[PDB]
Amino acid sequence: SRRWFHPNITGVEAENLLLTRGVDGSFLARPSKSNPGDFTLSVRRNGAVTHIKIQNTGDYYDLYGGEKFATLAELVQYYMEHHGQLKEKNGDVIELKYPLNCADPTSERWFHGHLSGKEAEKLLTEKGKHGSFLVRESQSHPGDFVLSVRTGDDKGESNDGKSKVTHVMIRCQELKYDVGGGERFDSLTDLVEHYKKNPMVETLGTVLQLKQPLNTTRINAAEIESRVRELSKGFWEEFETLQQQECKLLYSRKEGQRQENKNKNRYKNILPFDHTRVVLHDGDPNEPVSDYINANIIMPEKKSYIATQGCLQNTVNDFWRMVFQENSRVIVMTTKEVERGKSKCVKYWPDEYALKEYGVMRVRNVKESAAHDYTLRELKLSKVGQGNTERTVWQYHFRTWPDHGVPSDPGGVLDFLEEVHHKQESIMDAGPVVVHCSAGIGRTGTFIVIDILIDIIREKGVDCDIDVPKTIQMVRSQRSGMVQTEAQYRFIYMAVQHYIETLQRRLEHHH
Ligand SMILES: Clc1ccc(-c2cc[nH]n2)cc1
Repeated sequence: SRRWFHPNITGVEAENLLLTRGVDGSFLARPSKSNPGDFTLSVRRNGAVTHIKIQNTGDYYDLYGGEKFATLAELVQYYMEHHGQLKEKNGDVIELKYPLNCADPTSERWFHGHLSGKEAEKLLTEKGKHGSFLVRESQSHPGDFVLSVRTGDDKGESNDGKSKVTHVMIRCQELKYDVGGGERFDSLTDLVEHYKKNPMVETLGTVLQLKQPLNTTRINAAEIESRVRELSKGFWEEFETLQQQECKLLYSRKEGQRQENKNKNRYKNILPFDHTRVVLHDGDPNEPVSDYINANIIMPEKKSYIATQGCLQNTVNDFWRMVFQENSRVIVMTTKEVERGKSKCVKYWPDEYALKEYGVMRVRNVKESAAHDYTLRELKLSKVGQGNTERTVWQYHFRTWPDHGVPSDPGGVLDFLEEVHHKQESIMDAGPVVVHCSAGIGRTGTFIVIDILIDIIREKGVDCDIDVPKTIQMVRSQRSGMVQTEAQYRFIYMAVQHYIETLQRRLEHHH
């Protein structure tokens, strides 16, 4: 689980907790109160506490005096299975041995805090199904909580009486929680987990199975403006609830962790999941391992994507092997080659009108066209020795994304993605759209999620269901950490709103 993240704790509270309820090797992580994208790892050692800063401006989590990570949970797993790996400024070793668990329930999907019983019934009546549940505050008994559960036959329709809502009072007595007998638990989370595993039964047989929380994030796309107004007064709480679910996604990354593959990775701990990695065939027999690239297939769940990193000097040939094998006809690039004086994506294309060989692959730059926010390069890709393999690959290079943060208006991103979409759709049997640069998780995830959400509205028009955090979770299950920050999360909502709003202007302008 992810109980070592404390969403609402001050530095002084962090110290107190470690000193009175922890030991040497106890740790926790907390967000900074004022400056978002800043986090702190607090750790006890030698009877004192040290605080280690973690920064995220949109590309990765950067731990001072340590490494860069795709998620906070991947960071914690790495140092809990690797001792003496984290070092102080002095040079000494910092051990993360014992998570210090949080009781606060405000980031759990099942917690509704403020709710009443009839409101909860109508919610579960309308949006909920067999085994749907929530926890809420009591109105008769101050300090207590209530667990509310729908059960019965989902097959049924109409108001037949084949389903019901059951309410179970939860008492809180000196910092512990219980359902009126048996075991006393240290947090609501512990209590919910236990009765999720060991469901309560009623005197007459009904089993109160806790199968899934109630969904409160799905909206009709035409109501986007109302949700955004409401989240603006919010976006942080919804984001951090989504982040709590990242512990479910620690899938294996063994092929990336192999010796033979180590210097094919921009950052050594940001790696592709095994189950979705792009596998390269037809390699050099002599090369020991010719089948690896730091890239994943992203399938929405008819257009698919490949999310990948900026090339290294020694992976440019592999990048073109991938584009050729997968039959990709469109590449999206989300960084300048250089930002803040550091290399972000190596130049892997020829100058305009020039021609270059990259291993067995040949590329001609036919023509570049400059737009306000991007440059388009018309490339032709073929295998050396075989003329009939030539196909056009169109490269869309987004150039105006800010060095830190996100753009303050989404129009340029949306016009860009609309043009990428029409090109892709013009080409019979095109393979997946390649999206990259930097570590290939932050901007890359943001552009893919926006594209997925807009495509639904392109198909089904302005009245249809969208669910931003649920989409991000499904994409995060196919590459680590897709969408990095609160500001990117907000930006996604704003882009959908802008899209909906222009689409309604067609109808206004018509009448
Ligand atoms: Cl799959 C999923 C993950 C997270 C949420 C959520 C609900 C409130 N915030 N985030 C909803 C669905």
